[PDB]
Amino acid sequence: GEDGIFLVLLGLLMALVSWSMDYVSAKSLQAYKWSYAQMQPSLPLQFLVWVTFPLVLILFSALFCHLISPQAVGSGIPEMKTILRGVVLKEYLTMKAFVAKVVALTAGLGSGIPVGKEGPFVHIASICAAVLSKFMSVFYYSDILTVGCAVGVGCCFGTPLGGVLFSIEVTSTYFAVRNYWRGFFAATFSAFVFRVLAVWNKDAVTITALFRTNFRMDFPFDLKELPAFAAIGICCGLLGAVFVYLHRQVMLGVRKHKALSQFLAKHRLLYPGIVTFVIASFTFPPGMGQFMAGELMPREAISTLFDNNTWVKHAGDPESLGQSAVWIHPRVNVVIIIFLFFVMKFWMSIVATTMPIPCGGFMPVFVLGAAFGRLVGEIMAMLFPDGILFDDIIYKILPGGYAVIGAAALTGAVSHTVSTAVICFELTGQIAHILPMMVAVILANMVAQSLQPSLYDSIIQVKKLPYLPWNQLSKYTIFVEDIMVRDVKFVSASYTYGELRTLLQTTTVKTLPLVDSKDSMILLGSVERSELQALLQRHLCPERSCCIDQSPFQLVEQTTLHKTHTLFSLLGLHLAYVTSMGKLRGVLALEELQKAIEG
Amino acid sequence: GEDGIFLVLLGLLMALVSWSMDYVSAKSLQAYKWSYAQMQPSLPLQFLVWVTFPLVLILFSALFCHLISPQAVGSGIPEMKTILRGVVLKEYLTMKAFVAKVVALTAGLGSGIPVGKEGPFVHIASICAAVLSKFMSVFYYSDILTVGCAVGVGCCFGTPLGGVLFSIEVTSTYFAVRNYWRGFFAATFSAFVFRVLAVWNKDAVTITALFRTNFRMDFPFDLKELPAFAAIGICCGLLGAVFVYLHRQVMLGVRKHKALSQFLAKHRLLYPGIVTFVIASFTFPPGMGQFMAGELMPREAISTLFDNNTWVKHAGDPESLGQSAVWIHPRVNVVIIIFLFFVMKFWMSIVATTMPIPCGGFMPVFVLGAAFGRLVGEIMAMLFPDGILFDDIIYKILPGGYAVIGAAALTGAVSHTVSTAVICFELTGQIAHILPMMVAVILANMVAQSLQPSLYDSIIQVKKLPYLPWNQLSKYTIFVEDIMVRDVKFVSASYTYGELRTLLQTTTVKTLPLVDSKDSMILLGSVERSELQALLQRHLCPERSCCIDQSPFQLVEQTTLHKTHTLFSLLGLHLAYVTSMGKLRGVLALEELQKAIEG
Repeated sequence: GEDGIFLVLLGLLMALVSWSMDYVSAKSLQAYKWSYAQMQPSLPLQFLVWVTFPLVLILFSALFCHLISPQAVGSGIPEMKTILRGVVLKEYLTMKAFVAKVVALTAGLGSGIPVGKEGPFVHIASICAAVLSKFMSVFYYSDILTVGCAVGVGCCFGTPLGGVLFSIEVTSTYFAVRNYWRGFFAATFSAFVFRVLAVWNKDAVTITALFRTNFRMDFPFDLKELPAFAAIGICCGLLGAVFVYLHRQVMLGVRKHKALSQFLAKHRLLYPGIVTFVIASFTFPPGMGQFMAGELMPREAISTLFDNNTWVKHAGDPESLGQSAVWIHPRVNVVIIIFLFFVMKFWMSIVATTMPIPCGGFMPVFVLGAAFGRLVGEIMAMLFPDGILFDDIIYKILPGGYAVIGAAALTGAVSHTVSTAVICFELTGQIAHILPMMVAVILANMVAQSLQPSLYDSIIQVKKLPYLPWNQLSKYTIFVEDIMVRDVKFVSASYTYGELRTLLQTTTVKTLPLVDSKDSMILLGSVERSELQALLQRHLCPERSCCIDQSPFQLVEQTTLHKTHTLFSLLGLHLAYVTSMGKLRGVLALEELQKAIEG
Repeated sequence: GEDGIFLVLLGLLMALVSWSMDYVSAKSLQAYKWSYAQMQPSLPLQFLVWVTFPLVLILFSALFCHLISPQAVGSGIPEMKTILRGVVLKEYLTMKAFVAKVVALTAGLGSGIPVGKEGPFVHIASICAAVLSKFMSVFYYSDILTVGCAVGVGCCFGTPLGGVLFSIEVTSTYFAVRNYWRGFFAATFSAFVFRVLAVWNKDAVTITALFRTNFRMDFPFDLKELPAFAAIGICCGLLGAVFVYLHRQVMLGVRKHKALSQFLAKHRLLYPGIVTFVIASFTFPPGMGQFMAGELMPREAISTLFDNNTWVKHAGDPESLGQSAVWIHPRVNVVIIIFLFFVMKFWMSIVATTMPIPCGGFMPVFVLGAAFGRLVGEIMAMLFPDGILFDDIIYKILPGGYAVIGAAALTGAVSHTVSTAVICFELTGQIAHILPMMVAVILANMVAQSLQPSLYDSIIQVKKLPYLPWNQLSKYTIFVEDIMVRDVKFVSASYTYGELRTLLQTTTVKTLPLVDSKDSMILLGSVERSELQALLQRHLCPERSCCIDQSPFQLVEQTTLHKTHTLFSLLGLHLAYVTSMGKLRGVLALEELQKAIEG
């Protein structure tokens, strides 16, 4: 209702910020290609501009990473999915980092270097959620986190129900359907504003999603190449697994040597730009885009992969097609150039997300999946040139559907979900290939689940962040006896005047255990300290409402750590007062469960 | 994995049963229309066959409702959403009722009377889930219920992600994402088999969903009729609310009078068939389908409503169109016939779901929504005959999109969800109108949420079933003091030989509280009775492993009933041992919370 009105201002602001950032990104990008073309074709000088614009934007982005942001480097979803699991970092929710991130992420987005988008966008979306929650409802924690995640991804791509599925499907154990309704209304209004604002200020005609991919939708697949879809499940998951593995292969290489550690403490600025430099050394179009089509910034690149005609048959013609004219070298077969494009983007993207940058883990993987898909689609077009017959209509296959289903499959495989297929068909604009892409997505997901861990789980493992995982293993003897803390603070109601002044002057924490007597030791309830301070001081001044809430839990003192973890998971709660016979004996905290489950 | 293999046999069987039932339904239906046409046009005799086939099939269905099924009359989802909230009815999960229902539901489906499909299909899906869970994993309760719900609706309509959203979005408070993954894999394989089996035995070409609705997808909406979409939100929700209200207006009329109660105990068979009779009295095409198009069985009827051309402009021509030729009376404007169709199906469908029949609450409502949508689409086509201009292309509007978005909207409004829009676009086959249908669905949902209760909540209210609801009301003084049961059974470990033989001969229940001493009164844990029986008897025979699990909960004796309800909700648990100082004092059961929250 009126919390819906809170949500509708949230989505309005979030869509204004997203349109702003990709608008300025696209304008900087067209200015880049524009001046690059229009100065002169000078093979020293076009090389000079091809180097000197992307490295200076990435240096600018990394400067904003360094100076203003003390902790927001490498931002994304896994730290906040650890936050909603409990490990709170309020200083990491600073508004000041917010503006410090986003424009650098615009510099990240405006670069021709492959970056993701969604991750730090989800982070700033949860930032705006928390700040507006501070600003409204004065004029529930993981609820605002969850809704911020939903609004962030649905405001990236205009994909509401993919937004809410990408919000639920990993970042929880249980989930309240209230927040489902909240985030679904939020995500649909954020998606709605993002597209109509386009048709307002700029040209957009009507409301296409982003990428109208005009397929024939008349005898689409058929069911003869369908086991080929089986291959594009399993193989993608295979290679996708390797991707995550190789990311660990460089993150350990990030922090294995004292030599580069010493030189990075010596000079932090040196590391990103230079390898940006060297991948630009393989990107320059009359250098290597003769074999790479290096004049493909990724958005229009993947729009060119969704071309609804066979490029091998159009390798037979010299026709000026659309942007797919970049996909012709006049001597080299185009399967080779697609293969080289795929493998070279593949090893560049891990290096791209390696550097100390706010990096989303979705977009270049999505590009790689589209690459592999149109690869196998074009070779199946070469494999069956004949097509089939139908009533006065010869129907040959077309590789655009293969491209979009593989671009679902492989990033779903890396990301360990199925909600990626949802935003995949929602950005493709037609839902012909819906059940085969769901099949292939789940095939790749179970292969990936079998082989290698998640992307973000490997990220928090390597970054060594406090987080409770589990792998369904309850062995013989795990008991909470080396763990509980026997330091107990205590308040009684039958404590009088001097004792209560002493409690003011000796204690500091936010809420306090109330018992009957310290000799009885039995925990009874809990009272906020500051309300007691209020009652004492605002009775002291006029000189010259006591409600008792109950402790919802109690820990039987031989509980196995799996079941203890399960208890805090299903309660969604932090701490444990460990008693026998009510008499308080120990205290178990969250970080000690992590230190326990180290083994 | 191999529980996935459990799931894949489940979905294979479920899709075989669904294809079987609608195959036989369609064959009986085409035989009905076939013999009806081909005997002769005799206005007494065609009236005779028009009566005598539907009432005899409905009598047959009601006979199967009566004799074999003792409790499965009026089956659907709200009893099982009460079961997964706790109120178990194992006798209502009888396999014998299963075959006793489905063929009568086939008789329900094969009738020309408007029935739903999904509800009892969900019920038999959860039946097959439970039975296969008994059969596999010898060769977790609400998990199998939830997955059965998902498989049931996704096996109805071939709509997997709509299946899992319709499984979650009402039938829970919290939800495990494990079951999300389970049911998503299950739902996609059930949807997958349903369509490929079509292309195997019968003709199907390739894999369309059901209803390819060929729209132009080129300048689709535009954003000038978009506030008209606002109307088709709110108005539908308005009228949809009235629908649920009028259902109560007849269900009380079901059980208000002792006269019809006496005559129904006198003769139960009389009630359904005769009103079937009288709505057939308004269905006969040269009687009233001259103004109704009564020769429209509902599936091809709604396919005819998704006609991508303006029937008012084709009221200008005498052209033999497709089945839409039934939409012409040569003297009466077709807006009038659509209006009369809508209002007459509207008051017939509540009477149709009234009778003691397994009735789904989705399909005729979906028909009514499509009716209202094409109504307003045709009058907007009459309102703007000109259309707009674009580059050498004059584009006029078309009412098929209005029909499909209203057919989302109104049944989403009745059903109190948003997942209905998902299965709506997934059966339409194109996703042009995706964000406006989401907007209109949520508009109608908040109007319906504002005005009138849910369909199924009104159903369980009137049928007076034990179920804990809540309406966010925690007043001044609600306390658990008139409620707890002070009858306590007790077991000690230091009880010896004669006492343990006495415990065998005096007690009966499945698991038992273990304490230290009955004088101490403190609850310590719980042990299964039958394992103790096993240890005693299978030690007694060789004459001539004692594990202690802990009680996870304890009730502070002044807990408010809202927070008690909240405790059992978030635990998902049944009972409460109510102690002070560990010493057991009372027992609180589930039905007493319902008897409490009566006020």
